[PDB]
Amino acid sequence: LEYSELYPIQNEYRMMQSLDGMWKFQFDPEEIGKKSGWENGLPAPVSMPVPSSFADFFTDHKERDYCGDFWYETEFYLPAEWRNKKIWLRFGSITHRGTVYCNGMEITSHEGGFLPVLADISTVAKPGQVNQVVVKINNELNETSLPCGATKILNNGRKLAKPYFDFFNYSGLQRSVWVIALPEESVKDYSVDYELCGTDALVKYEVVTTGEHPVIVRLLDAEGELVAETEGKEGILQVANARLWEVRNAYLYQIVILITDGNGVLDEYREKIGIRTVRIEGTKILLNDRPVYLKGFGKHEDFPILGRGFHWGIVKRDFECLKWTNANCFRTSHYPYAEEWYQFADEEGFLIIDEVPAVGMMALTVPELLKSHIADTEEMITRDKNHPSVIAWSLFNEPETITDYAYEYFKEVFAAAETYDFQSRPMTGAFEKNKCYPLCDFICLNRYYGWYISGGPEIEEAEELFRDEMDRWKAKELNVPFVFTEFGTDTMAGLHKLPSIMWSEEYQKEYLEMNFRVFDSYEFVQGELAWNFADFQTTEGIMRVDGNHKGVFTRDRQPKAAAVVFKDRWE
Amino acid sequence: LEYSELYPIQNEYRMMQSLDGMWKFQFDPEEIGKKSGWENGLPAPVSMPVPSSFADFFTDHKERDYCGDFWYETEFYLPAEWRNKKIWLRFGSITHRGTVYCNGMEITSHEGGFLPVLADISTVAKPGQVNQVVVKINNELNETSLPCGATKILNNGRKLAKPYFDFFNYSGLQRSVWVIALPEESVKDYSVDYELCGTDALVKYEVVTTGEHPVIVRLLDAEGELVAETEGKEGILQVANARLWEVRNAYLYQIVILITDGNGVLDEYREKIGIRTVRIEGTKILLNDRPVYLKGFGKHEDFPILGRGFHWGIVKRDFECLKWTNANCFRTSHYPYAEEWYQFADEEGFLIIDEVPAVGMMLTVPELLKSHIADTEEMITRDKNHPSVIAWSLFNEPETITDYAYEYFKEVFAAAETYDFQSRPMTGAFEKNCYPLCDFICLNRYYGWYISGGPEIEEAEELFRDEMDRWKAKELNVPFVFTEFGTDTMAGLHKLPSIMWSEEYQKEYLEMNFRVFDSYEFVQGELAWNFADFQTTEGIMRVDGNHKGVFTRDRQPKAAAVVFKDRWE
Ligand SMILES: CCCN1C[C@@H](O)[C@H](O)[C@@H](C(=O)O)C1
Ligand SMILES: CCCN1C[C@@H](O)[C@H](O)[C@@H](C(=O)O)C1
Repeated sequence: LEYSELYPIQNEYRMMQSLDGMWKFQFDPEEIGKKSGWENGLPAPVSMPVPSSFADFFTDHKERDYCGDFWYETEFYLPAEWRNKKIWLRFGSITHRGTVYCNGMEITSHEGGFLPVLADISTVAKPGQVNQVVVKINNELNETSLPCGATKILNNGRKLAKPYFDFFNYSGLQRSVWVIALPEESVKDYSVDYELCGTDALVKYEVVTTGEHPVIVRLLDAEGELVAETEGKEGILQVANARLWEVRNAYLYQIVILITDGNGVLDEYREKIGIRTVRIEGTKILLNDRPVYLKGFGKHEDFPILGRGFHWGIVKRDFECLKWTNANCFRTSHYPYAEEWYQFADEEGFLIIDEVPAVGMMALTVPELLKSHIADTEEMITRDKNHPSVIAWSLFNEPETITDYAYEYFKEVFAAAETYDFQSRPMTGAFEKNKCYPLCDFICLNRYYGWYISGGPEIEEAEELFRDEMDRWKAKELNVPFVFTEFGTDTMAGLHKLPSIMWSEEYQKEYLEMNFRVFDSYEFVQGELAWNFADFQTTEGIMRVDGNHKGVFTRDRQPKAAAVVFKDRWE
Repeated sequence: LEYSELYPIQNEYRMMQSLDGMWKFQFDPEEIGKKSGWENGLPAPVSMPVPSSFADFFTDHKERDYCGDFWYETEFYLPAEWRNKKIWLRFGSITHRGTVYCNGMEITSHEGGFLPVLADISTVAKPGQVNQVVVKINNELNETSLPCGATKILNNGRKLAKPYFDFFNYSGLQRSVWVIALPEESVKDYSVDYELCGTDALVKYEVVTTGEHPVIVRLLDAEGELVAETEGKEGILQVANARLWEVRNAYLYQIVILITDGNGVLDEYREKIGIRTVRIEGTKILLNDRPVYLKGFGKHEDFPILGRGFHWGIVKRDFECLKWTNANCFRTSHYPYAEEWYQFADEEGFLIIDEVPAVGMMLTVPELLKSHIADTEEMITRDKNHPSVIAWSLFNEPETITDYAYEYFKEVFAAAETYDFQSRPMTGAFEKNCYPLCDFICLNRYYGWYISGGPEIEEAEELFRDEMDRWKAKELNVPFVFTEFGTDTMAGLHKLPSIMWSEEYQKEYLEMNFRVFDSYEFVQGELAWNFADFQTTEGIMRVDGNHKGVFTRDRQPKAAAVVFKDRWE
């Protein structure tokens, strides 16, 4: 990467200033912004909160459903003391694609709406003055970037997003934005990998910097005491009596990476990490050499009004709910989340399956798609690899028919993931009903026996069909763990029926009980992540009653009857 | 005030750094934090978002309902270049009361949970180093601070808040927190007042600084062009062909206040202001010399999960909803809101009735008065320069009214008059039975809900007309604004014929109220209760809070929202 994915910090060497707040915003349905000089300032903006998705603020359909180009602008004063630093705009994300301008100058563009965008404004920044950032953003969907979809043009020219995925096409500046200053020679990347040695541990590392000066790496315990120190851009930290990061029982060391010259420190990067190993051994997922059974949910970045807008309050409520259910794991369905989610998982001892935005999807275009898929994979892994919480990468969704073309496609994605993950941790994706599972270290299944297949009065048949499929998997004797990454029923809070019906709270309970009976019948099942943690927004349609109601919690984070079912089982 | 209420800005002279994010947090049920060195760091904290109310994150009743002492902590790196400046921690609020520590040192304390707290850390700040802030907060309710209530002790020793008000006792660090650096001589306060002169306008101003150096004041238009400039801490800016700030049609100038030192600048403060006058003339409210009829709502700072936690997204959605209803006004029931609400009202041309936390209640009194006056002074000093703020809501008329009560309110109004450079309208909630104190009268009435609801609604209407006929016969020659009227309404509860709690009844109730309002010339505004369903204390009369919202808590319209939209268009 031509930039650093490292989360921004503030210290003697690195500075940061939040750009979150009310930005100026203007829709650009006629695509006239650039030819009208909007990069120098929007002519008739309204205010738009950042971070937030723009859609749900408005009261008119055409604003909510806006698809096309739209622009953000803000101004910020840069401290004079930032002069002679490398100064960057850092967007948690720009959804889905955009071009960043600063002081009227084009800086960089990015496609991929769920990972950081870094724009080097060193050459155009004006320290000691008000500076301007303008971003042209586009939220259309296509088949060459993730997540895929189409863009319908209504007869009047108005665009409408047509997702190939079951979540609303929220977009905008959905994550925090910073302007930051780094030293001219800085830590750009690092990777850690762990080995357990009796009561001790080794932290193997590599550091990439933007210069050639010596690097010193220190490890501090949770109290800030030095436990290990070594020199070099590659090395091993030896940790005596290591306190391992454990499931739902986190312990976090702090890695401190210093660049030094003859006269002292040039840069210092500091991040909390957790010493833990994850391995697949036969049908077991091993965390620190012990089997762990995954319990939890697929989530979304989704909340009333804010859309996918990041807020620590959503993190806090969601984790309290997760802990209350006795969960230990979530999947970042269906895109990498804001970094803060992983930071918090690290503190709470949650396990994360980190997912690139290619999983949740349902002539020439494929090579470009592969490039985008690989780029998202590289960015996700580079960003997230050092979180102890991240124990697996979810990389793909198996096509109903597997051409040699398709297998070659996925092989490239997995090869790229392997290259970028210093830890070579487990890799997975979503599998069809029964030549790609060789790519995976464990298999994820999304199944809806009792919902989309033989729901309701046919639930007994659904169970039989489910067992038939699982018996086929059993007979395949793949000797890998299977994790259910989706199973659920749309459930309207307050809809009660005796006997139960599809959509009722009681049916959700009964469906889950049936699924559990099946899961528990097969030794190789090693995890269950229900779909979904919470009701979430989708495109409108005859099959979506104000979004997707397969949440175990409501969108405002309150438990339906079935939430207690998980709580009891997972305790 | 021993500190500035001015909203923080960043420029060559003033620096700011946000402390928003995840703080450390710990409950202190045994009240042992200050006895146990917690001002130097919390011993077993959890993470707590700031800004937010803490209550609704948790999954256990005792955490949600926690009442007593609880603590926040964070660390922040202070740039070395802030050295020897006046360095302050600025909290949007600390609810309800608290003591701020920095680097282990007690800095300041504040009582009143809805206005900024400024803590001067100049002498304890560590530039070029990591610094620590710890806040001991308490959310108990009593009768000597606002809003009032009691604190019940369960046999357990566990405290429970018992409000004398109909909103949940949300608390914590509910607004943004900054650390800022100011020049040693700085602009501490300023005030503007307006006069219209044909096509021109006068901006009368006063500036308070912390020194004796000369002051220059400039006014820029919406494009940053200079339209006026004067010298002195007190002066008049003459604005040719002034573009007035108009209802639902804002225009904002920028005032620029410089402290100079020979040929150089010591400080610069800038803020957007709007040139507008508000005056009461007989029973009319005049905005820029034209009658305006207030249309809108009482609101709350209230949203799912966040509680009263500030977020611009809530502001944006709420204003879009307000505009969709064709509203022009809201009241900050029942406490001053985050400053950002007023900034946005200024941009959107909304009129605000700014309310101190005394209005919403349903030996100690001298202490209560001190608190009431302090909140009044802080609110007015903070909010006076917003063009949106057109009135202060200061009191709730007591049932009985004694000579002491009159003296009490006289002191409150006197303080308000002293602090409001514009002397804009002051009001409060009047009973059915202190008129000279007020510029106009607010009525909160529930004829058709609490009185003669449902099958008795026709009796309710007669009772309402009887009261209004009594007000009419008094010929007070002041405007009357209804600041509350509404019915609890469960979204999705439909009934034909309507019943209390149904969406249809909310419509019919509103229609009856409008018929009454429209029968009296002196009625000059209607602010419905409430904009949105909001959280209250649990009880047999509150079905997950208060459902008198025209919108649901998640900001979607009930049937009655359209009634307002059509009427106000
Ligand atoms: C094979 C199932 C795919 N799954 C994707 C997920 O994003 C959807 O929300 C979910 C559903 O609820 O239908 C189906
Ligand atoms: C005189 C004010 C009474 N009013 C106060 C308000 O806070 C309450 O929510 C409301 C109500 O709905 O009962 C009554």
